[PDB]
Amino acid sequence: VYNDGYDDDNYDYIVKNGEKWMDRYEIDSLIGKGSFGQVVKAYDRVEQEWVAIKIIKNKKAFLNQAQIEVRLLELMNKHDTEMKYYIVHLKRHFMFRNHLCLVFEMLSYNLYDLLRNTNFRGVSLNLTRKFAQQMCTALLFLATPELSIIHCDLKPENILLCNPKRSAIKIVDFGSSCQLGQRIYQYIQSRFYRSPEVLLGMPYDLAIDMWSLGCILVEMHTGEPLFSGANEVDQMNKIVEVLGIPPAHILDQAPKARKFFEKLPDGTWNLKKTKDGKREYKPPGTRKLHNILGVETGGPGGRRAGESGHTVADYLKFKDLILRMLDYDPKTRIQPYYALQHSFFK
Ligand SMILES: O=c1oc2cc(O)ccc2c2oc3cc(O)ccc3c12
Repeated sequence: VYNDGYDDDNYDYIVKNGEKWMDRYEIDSLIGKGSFGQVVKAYDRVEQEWVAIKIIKNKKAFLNQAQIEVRLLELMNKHDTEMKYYIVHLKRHFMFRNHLCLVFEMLSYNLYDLLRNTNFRGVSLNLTRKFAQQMCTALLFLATPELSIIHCDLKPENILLCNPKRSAIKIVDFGSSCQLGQRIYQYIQSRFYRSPEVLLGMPYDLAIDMWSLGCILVEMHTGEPLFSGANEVDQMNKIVEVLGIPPAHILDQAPKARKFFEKLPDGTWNLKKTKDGKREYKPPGTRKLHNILGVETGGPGGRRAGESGHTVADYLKFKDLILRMLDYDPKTRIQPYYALQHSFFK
């Protein structure tokens, strides 16, 4: 017996379809489970609409992190009001039977489900452009000085379609987010979307979300993760395959530089060599983004020959924006305001 019979043995509320809360919410179904707790679909009888309710684990560490999430969401909707910056809206939060509950607007499926529905052929570059433009606008809103919110977990699963037919999207799940002045975790971002500065144990800021976005946008058009590392060493090596060795002025400040790279006696950094006799990674910078996108060969799978918005010129603009987003240097990596001025969006 936990929490008078309402919790399982892992601090999760035992969800029962049809249960009514506070004469208002009718719990309909489980829609997701995570380390923070659970997310259920529920009908809000008072407002006559569906909602998604995040039920935080009945346990202090998860309660405290979600209390930060609530504060960040409340800060955001104090600066948004009209919900025009593609951020999920917190409708309400409350305690119910020793669980912090976060009520969000109901949304459609996430960008990974969309990819799986294309059987990982990817979506068109035109739809990728629309998603990119809305995400850069969302990041510009996060970069508002009073906010300065780092999401820290941008990935296709955390971007939801508003309606299954429309192209409008929203960023969800600020459960790991922090303001720039209040960073507290070091092992952050899901691995495929993790920035070099996080991999390198360096201090991080809002530029790490732009790195995730660049990775996300390529995957949305190709159907496959750009950097699908199985662990931290593999992830950096897949990054290096495409982008080359990071600038020396970065690695010379990098607490974990020697987890991946070696300094040669003459100051120039190289990769740590793979173990005798196993196939090497492709040499640094030789897995060209140019060929991943299929810039000159009809895009991914050669499927886009003659398609509008997929000319070589369009692919070259997209490639350029991606490389600006995948800059190793978080000071020079393109910023939301300037990504919005990029010719990819013209
Ligand atoms: O915040 C979230 O975190 C999650 C974490 C998971 O592991 C799975 C699903 C969710 C999830 O689905 C939603 C649907 C909405 O309409 C709004 C918010 C969310 C939301």
